[PDB]
Amino acid sequence: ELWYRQIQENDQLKLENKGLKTDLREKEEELQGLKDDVEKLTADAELQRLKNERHEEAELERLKSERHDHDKKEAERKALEDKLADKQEHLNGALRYINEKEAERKEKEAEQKKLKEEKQISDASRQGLRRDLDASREAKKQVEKDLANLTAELDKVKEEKQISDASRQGLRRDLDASREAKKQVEKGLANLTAELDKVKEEKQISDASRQGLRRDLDASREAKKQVEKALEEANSKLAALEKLNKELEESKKLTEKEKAELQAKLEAEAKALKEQLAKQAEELAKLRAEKASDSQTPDAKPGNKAVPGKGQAPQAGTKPNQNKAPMKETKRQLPSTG
Repeated sequence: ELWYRQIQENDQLKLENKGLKTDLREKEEELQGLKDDVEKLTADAELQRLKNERHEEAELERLKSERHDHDKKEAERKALEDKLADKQEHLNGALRYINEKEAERKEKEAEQKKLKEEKQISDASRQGLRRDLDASREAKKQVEKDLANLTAELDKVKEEKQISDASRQGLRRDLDASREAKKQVEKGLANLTAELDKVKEEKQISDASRQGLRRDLDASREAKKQVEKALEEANSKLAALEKLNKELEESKKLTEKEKAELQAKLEAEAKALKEQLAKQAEELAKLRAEKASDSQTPDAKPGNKAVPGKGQAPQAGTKPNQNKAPMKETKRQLPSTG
């Protein structure tokens, strides 16, 4: 924890760093205000690993400290991915975009280099940025928890893009019909924005406003959840079949027990509901989001037979069958109870 060449160099004034450009970055290199994985230099790949993640520690400071921090030349360590990862002969992706995110502000020309008077046509724009827009993207943001279950076991009948959709159109209906809550939160302010006639386009100061807080600010009520199906620990087990327990719950309320052939399901399927259970008490993998089974028997012995069942099974199990691998000496040899 030394410090040699001890001239008083530490904090200083006015800041704009540079590259030390051993490029593995494309652009926005090691500059730690716009940091080493804050965008698309070495090891901040798109598809959600920018400063969006819960750190900048994939903030790959190796771009300048390429051989001075960890000589992997950059990533595959502190930033758990490969560089920008961008450029090689697959020119087919990522759709760089521009959009009509236009809050229907005034229609303008440039015979003065366009210095028009946007006054409440622009107060409407800035109120749209509040109502037209806020609560319109959390209605769009079905992207980091619900992204798993927009379509559940259905034969990939695309619906994930049709319920969050009503919010990605929520900057058009918002921008012109919650821009009711602007084109009238903006003239109900004053008649300088042409407000329609009669004595009841005057309640609309707040009613076209409520159209906003019903179309844009409740866009967070309509769309976001409207595609909801569950990929929790994907087993409630005995409870989805609790109709077995009809013939065993009928044996305690009142006296019964006619033919006993039908009691070969109550405590018979429950027999397979310790392998099924010990799968439940373990994990998911019923619903899509990539699924099927690695644990419904390839690892169901734990609890069932009580031994690991992969990679040269240990000597436990009540029927062990191998003694060839690295391990912890297990049964004839002994750790604590086997």
